[PDB]
Amino acid sequence: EPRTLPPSPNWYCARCSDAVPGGLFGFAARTSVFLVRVGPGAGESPGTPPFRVIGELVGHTERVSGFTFSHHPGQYNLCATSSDDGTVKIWDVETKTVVTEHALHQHTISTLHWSPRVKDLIVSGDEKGVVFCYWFNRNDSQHLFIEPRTIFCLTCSPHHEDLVAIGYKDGIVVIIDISKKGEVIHRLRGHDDEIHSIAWCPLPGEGCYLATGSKDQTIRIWSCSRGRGVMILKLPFLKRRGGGIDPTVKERLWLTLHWPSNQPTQLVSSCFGGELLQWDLTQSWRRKYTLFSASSEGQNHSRIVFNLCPLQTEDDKQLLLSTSMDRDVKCWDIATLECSWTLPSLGGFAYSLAFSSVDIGSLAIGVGDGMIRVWNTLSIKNNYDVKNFWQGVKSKVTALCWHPTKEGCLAFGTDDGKVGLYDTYSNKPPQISSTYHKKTVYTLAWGPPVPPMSSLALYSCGGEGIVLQHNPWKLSGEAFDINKLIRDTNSIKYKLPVHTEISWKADGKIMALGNEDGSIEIFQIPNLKLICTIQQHHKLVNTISWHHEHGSQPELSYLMASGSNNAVIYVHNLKTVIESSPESPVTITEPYRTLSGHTAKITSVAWSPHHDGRLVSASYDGTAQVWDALREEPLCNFRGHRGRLLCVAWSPLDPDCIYSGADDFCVHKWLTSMQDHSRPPQ
RNA sequence: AUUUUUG
Repeated sequence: EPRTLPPSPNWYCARCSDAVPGGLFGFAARTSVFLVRVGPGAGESPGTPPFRVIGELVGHTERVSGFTFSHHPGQYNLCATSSDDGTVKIWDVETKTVVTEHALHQHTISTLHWSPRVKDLIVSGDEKGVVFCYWFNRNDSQHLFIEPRTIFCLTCSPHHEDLVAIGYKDGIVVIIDISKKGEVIHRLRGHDDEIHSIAWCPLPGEGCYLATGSKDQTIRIWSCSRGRGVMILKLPFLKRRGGGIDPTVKERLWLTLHWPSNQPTQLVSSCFGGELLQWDLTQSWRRKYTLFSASSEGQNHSRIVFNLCPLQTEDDKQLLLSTSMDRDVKCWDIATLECSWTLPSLGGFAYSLAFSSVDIGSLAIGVGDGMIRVWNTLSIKNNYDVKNFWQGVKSKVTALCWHPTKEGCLAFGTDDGKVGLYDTYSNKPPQISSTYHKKTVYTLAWGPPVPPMSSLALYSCGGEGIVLQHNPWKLSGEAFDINKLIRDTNSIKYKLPVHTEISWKADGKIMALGNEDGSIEIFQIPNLKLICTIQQHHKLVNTISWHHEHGSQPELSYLMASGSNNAVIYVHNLKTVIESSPESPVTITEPYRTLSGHTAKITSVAWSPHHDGRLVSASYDGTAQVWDALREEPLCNFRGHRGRLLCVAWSPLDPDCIYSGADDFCVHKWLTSMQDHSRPPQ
């Protein structure tokens, strides 16, 4: 079964996620909405949690700011989105297609809401105060304008088809009648800062009640009759739990609300640092609340929570899903207030994937949001067991490499040229090399030390073209540019080539360097004596990989796959040149194998540890291709990404499973057997 | 208030 590590739920949106009974959850993320099946219908083992990422609403060209399902029986498949691209779209989630849309707003849309009473009414609000009422299924629209203020949220009454509550940036809360040109029926005064959330009481009559949540740290309950406040709940200041959190990153309160139709005398809200509270409205003056996951530790959110969406499953479980700045989507069991499960998300390109050969299945992911992920992919009760590492990172993690033998030892490299060393078994900050790369760290590799270094050294390749040799025990010490050793050993006069890739042979006897001009150079230990130059690519080399040493034939370990900014992949066999061990280098100009098919640059190639000469490649053409390299046969093509692939890694235990990562902020785990397409698009 | 003209 495939898996998806999706883009992070968007931040600072009053309503950018929702859920329908059954059930289905949708959350805005970047330019799309992701769909997640929850409950019995997810078809999961009694061990693992019952959810699956099943869909994507694709079409917006800019940030999705709002999302809302229809909650009319028989039309749960319909939903609406707003976007910074200026449009409001109506979607059918069954087909994942646009039913109809409008571009009536001329200013940045703030939010929108599907009317609970009128089947085809979608009400949206923008930054200038303009409200549009949209009856999509009769082609109708009405503009309303109340106050010249920035709308933060709005919520149609669940009881009265004409009444809509609007909350503004300055704290104004109004209840308007859209049949009366938007006339203000109630002007609710009391809040001193942004309204983040408006929830109507699910029960009519006291009239009706409604609750507003504000950045001013108050939740206010109002009487819809007497147009005045009848209850003020102030958030409790609580001791920070769980997350050892980066203090510097700025973050103020987001106070969102959930008023359960299940239990009208309870009210759920967010709190400082992403805690969730269940308020007891009967004990108003005592300000009684119960903390979510107050018993368990490390289960609560670590940063502010933006959206809360109730979901009753068909086996009558009362769930509540929470989105958060901490990039976890959490599912809460209302009956127990415990976190049933957590779905991690990515806030940047997935630049890098590396499987530990020490802890099988431990998959490190280098992400553009400055956090290293470690996914225990073989966790039994959890398909998304992921730990985050943020200390000493900050920038985009563009390169990763596990140590060959030492548990928890993970090298990483960043977009600002930094090279660091993590002990993921600890929570101590990483050691950072004192020597920086001028540009992005594109590759990291462990290998035998070479002079003047004084059992394995760390090699790093940066975008400026230098390969550094670091002493993992002396990271604060100096790192050596191996170009000096190359130069001396090979007596070179002219300027050395710009190195763009480094890859050590599995035995650690041979080092291959890819260069910017397309050439690949083959050096042998201990002095990096050049024994061979390969001239095949004529653009920058992005990736090089040596076949493993446990195939049916030992000779296979001399197979070397390579990808560059051209779409064609080559395989070279260095048995002859390496065994002959020449005193002057050989120039190779003919490929041992030639793999054609992709239509864009190659970012990563990897050999299956389960087969002989089986290669997977990742390309900017948006696909990962699995080849029988020996036969030059294109076996299967994965097209699940919507962006350009940046990395790929074979599962260590499952010959059918591969992981890939792209600039769509997604990591996919997919099955070669579920892939019917044989080759890239042509 | 993160969401990359960027291997």
